[PDB]
Amino acid sequence: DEEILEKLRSIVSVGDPKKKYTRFEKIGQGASGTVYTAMDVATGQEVAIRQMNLQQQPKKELIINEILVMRENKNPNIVNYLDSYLVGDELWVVMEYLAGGSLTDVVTETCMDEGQIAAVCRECLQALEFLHSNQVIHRDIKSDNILLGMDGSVKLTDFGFCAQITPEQSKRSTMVGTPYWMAPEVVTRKAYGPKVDIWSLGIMAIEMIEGEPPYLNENPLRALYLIATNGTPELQNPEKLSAIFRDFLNRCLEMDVEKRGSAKELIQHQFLKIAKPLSSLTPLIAAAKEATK
Repeated sequence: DEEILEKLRSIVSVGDPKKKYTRFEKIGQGASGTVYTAMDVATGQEVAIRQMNLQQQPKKELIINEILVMRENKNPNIVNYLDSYLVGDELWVVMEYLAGGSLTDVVTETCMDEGQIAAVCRECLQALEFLHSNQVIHRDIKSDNILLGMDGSVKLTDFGFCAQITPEQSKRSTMVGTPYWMAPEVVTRKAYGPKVDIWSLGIMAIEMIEGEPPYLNENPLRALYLIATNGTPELQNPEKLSAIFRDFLNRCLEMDVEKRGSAKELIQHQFLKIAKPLSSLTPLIAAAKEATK
């Protein structure tokens, strides 16, 4: 634990963060830590700050991994990691703040059209292709981890479950993902690769169509069994979708991992070419935000 502290203390910026931030509002208080929105004194930028008491963090290596991965894998489609501070055993992680909530708010409060869905899928695939090319698997892709700007910008977040692979050890076996969004091979085999993120993107697409991932109202243990034994999930109203969207979904949700599209391949898919401008999402984001408070 002392070593963890020393490692963290090499990573963080020096001193106390309060020099820097004005106007803390508490928007969250989980097991993960307490989350504030705040304002950067120098830049005027609005930030989201996570405060953690390290005494009560069970798996601190995960936090170090999260910061190190985020630091070295900056991308326009990933929520920007800005800075970190350590004051005694109080750790602060500073992230950029996106004022448009999450995709979850949008899919549960509004109805996306295919052009809007294509835009979101494209932006997510941009993040995934970058990560995968860098040998990083996110492992917990789902609408809650897709954050939005008021302008329609789409960004991936939460690297607390991510994995770094290598040519020597190119597959992982740990089950860390949220069950409704897990690829079947995670439970059926003891090895999976980057394409688990592609499956999860497909489930997210289903969220955007139907408002929920398949089996949501089943016990998570049961959903995992159902995922593994049913395979590619079935839509309620397939006929209502365009042929090209159905094809895109089939490619994300292929049971055979070798046949499932890779992010690089999917970026070329013609479904993404129907994407509306990202600002088309702004009215949905506003409506969802109002609905949620």
